[PDB]
Amino acid sequence: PVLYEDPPDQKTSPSGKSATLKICSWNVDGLRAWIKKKGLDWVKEEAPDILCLQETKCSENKLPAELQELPGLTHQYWSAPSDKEGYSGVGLLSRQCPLKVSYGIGEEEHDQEGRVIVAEFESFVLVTAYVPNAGRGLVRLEYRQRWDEAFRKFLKDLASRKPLVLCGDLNVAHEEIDLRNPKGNKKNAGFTPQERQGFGELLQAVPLADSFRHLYPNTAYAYTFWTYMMNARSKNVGWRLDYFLLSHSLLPALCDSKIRSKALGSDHCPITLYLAL
Amino acid sequence: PVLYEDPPDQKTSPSGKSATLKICSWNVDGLRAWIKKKGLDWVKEEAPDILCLQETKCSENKLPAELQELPGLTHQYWSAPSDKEGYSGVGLLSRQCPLKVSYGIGEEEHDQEGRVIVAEFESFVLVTAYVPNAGRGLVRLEYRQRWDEAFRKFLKDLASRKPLVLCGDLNVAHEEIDLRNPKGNKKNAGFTPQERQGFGELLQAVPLADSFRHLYPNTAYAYTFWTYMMNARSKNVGWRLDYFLLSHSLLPALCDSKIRSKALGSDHCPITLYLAL
DNA sequence: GCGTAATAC
DNA sequence: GCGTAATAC
Repeated sequence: PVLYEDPPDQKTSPSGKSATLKICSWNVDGLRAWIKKKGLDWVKEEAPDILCLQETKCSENKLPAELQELPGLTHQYWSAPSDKEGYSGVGLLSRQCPLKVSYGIGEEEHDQEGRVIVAEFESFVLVTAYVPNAGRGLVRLEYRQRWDEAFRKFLKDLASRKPLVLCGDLNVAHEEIDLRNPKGNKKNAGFTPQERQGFGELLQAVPLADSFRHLYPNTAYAYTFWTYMMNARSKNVGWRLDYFLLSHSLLPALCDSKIRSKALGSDHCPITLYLAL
Repeated sequence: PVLYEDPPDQKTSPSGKSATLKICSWNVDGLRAWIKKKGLDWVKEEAPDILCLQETKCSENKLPAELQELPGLTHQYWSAPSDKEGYSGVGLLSRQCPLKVSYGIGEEEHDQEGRVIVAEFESFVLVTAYVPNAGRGLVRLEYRQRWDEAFRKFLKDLASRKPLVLCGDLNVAHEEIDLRNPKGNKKNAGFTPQERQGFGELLQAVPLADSFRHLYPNTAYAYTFWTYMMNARSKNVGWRLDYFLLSHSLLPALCDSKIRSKALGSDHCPITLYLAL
């Protein structure tokens, strides 16, 4: 059906400033099978300054050896669930050394599934996240609302002291333009009133801006996730669940927020952010 | 390799008393696939007064309709994990109505996985259990030891007021005769020193007697579980993990403790107990 | 429900 | 590790 071709990368700030930092985020949905699907040859080409991975499904002991073979991303940090083995998990790889690296959001109820790494750098503080899925039948919908409130107060406090960049799978399509089939999904995980109101309260509270919508407020059919079933990806029946939210003070540095719709290895695709620090 | 033919059923007490009650236990390892594997036609033939199922892997909402089509086992009771969906789970079906039915062992740490049903009858109190597996690599070995102590104090208190029958997957081979390959499994879940000492402390504390060993103290190669891998069952490379433990006062009623080595539908086989109440 | 990656045992 | 039954998403 309908198509989307991501525009060419703009590497120049609105004030003419050239791009310094290139961040990349990707929900790999199985880091080991992603590695097996030649996913790591792709990021070697993208050459990002920072790499954020979500849904690694891989305890820190089982990490493949080819991760230690990325000559430009040697500082690697991982978070994993306390108990469950092939579930959730996030990772943050960096070309430069972070000043401080912290894990989780400071409330033990939400820190048992390895969902958040916080990497503080010189000019800003990066946060990569993998928000809990409300799940089919919406069993975790009530829990998800408790998470969103505590995650918002956690982010609001970080931005209080330093410019903030949130990134990763946020497991919500903000608006009707952010998914292919809006009407039939008002009662499904990812496009419920409560999840969408929560994303809205996030932008308003810390505060943050959706990078992609700030540069392309009216671009439709631009998705980051496609269900493996029903040939969803070949038909571009997708969802935009992967984001880059910036502090308002960082918008003069924003050069481009990209969506690599063609990169394989996962039921998500990578997203890239160009900043000028 | 070596073989085992379960002897014919003895339905007469040592004191000449005839059999009243016929209990049956079976770790079905997937109640729905077990039903699909014609497992329920088997128990219709066995015609037991009570049926105990372990590792149902089936929440109470997803129970098949053919369970309500057992005309001789209409009183059905189920336990399931609080959160995990296709994991653990035990069930107790009965021809007669129990006086009281309780769930779990009275300590919330061990009651979140649906492992114990307690059914009090007129002459005795039946308990069916599915003991936590220490797991490959023995991650739950320390937890398993905490369970065994609390499960023993729970059983010791039940037998304090009524004769007791424990049954189900106890996830331990007591002695070297209770598994095919004793030497190579001293460091594996099911035949560790700690698990075996725990089973021993159980028999001594409440107290209880292994029905099968009381009637066949020297019968080897008699297993209830066979790994699905390595063609373990066709080679009788097995483990005796499924038991019937009685209060000492009930031994004059014991007629026979059986092992149906030939019944399919699971990587465990059913066990049957004949009592004369 | 259906595709895929990981599980416990 | 390998067979099988169930998972989350």
